[PDB]
Amino acid sequence: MNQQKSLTLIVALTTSYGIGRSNSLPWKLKKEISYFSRVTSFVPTFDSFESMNVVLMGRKTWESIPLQNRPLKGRINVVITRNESLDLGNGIHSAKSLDHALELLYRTYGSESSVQINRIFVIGGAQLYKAAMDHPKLDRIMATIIYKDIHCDVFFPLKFRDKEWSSVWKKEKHSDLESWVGTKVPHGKINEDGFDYEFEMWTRDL
Ligand SMILES: NC(=O)C1=CN([C@@H]2O[C@H](COP(=O)(O)OP(=O)(O)OC[C@H]3O[C@@H](n4cnc5c(N)ncnc54)[C@H](OP(=O)(O)O)[C@@H]3O)[C@@H](O)[C@H]2O)C=CC1
Ligand SMILES: CN(c1ccccc1)c1cnc2nc(N)nc(N)c2c1
Repeated sequence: MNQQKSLTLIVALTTSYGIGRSNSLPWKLKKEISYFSRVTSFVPTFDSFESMNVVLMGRKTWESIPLQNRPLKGRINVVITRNESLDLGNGIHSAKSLDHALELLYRTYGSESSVQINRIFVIGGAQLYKAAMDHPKLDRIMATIIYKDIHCDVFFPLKFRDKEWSSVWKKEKHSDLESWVGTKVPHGKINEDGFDYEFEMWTRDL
C-alpha cells in the first residue's frame, strides 16, 4: 500500500546540467525561488483545508538551506540519509531511502490523520536526484533551465533534455505546465541578475 502516487522532481539547472556549488546554489535568483516555493506549496483550493505537499531532500541539501528557512515552510519536509543520526528536528522526518520515506509518509499521514498528503516532490541532492530518476514512480520534471555555463561542482545525474533520452522524456506545452501547477506562469526567458532562465515541464510515461 505504497505505489499509488507518482513523484515529481523539481530542479534548476544550467545547459551543462550544473546544479550546485560549494554546497549551495551557484546563482541567487529570488523569483526562481518564488516559483520553487509556489510549485512545491500549491494545493487545489478544495483540498488545502487539510492537504499539504511533501519535499524530500538529501541531507547535504538540507544542510545547504539557510537555518532561517528550515524546515521549508508550509510543506512536509523529509530528509534522506544513510546515517540515522540527528538533524535536531522541529518535526524533522528522516529516512534511509526514497522508499523508506514513502512508507514513513503513508504511515504518518494515513487516510485517517489530520494532515493529508497532496503531492510529493523530490527537491534535490544530485545523489537523491539519481535515486529519483531510477524510481519507477517518478514521472515529471519541473525544470528551470538556466542559459549560462555557470561554474558548478555538482551536476544533475541524468541528461534528460538530451537526444539519447528524448524517447523517454518529452517537454510539455506551456499551458500544460500552467494547469498542473495551477497558476499563470511566465513563458519564455526571464532575466534576473545577468542570466536568462525559463520554466519547463517534462514527463515520462510510467
Ligand atoms: N535545483 C537546484 O539547483 C538544486 C541544487 N542543489 C545543490 O545540490 C548540491 C548537493 O547535492 P549532493 O551533494 O548530491 O547532495 P544531496 O542533497 O543529494 O545529499 C547527499 C547525501 O544525502 C543522502 N542521500 C542521497 N541520496 C540517498 C539515497 N538514495 N539513499 C540514502 N541516502 C541518500 C546521503 O546522506 P548521508 O551521507 O547522511 O548517508 C548522501 O550522502 C548542493 O550544491 C546544493 O546546493 C540542491 C537542491 C536543488
Ligand atoms: C535547495 N533550494 C533552496 C530552497 C530554499 C532556500 C535555499 C535553497 C532550492 C532552491 N531553488 C530551487 N529551484 C528549483 N527549481 N528546484 C529546487 N529543488 C530548488 C531548490
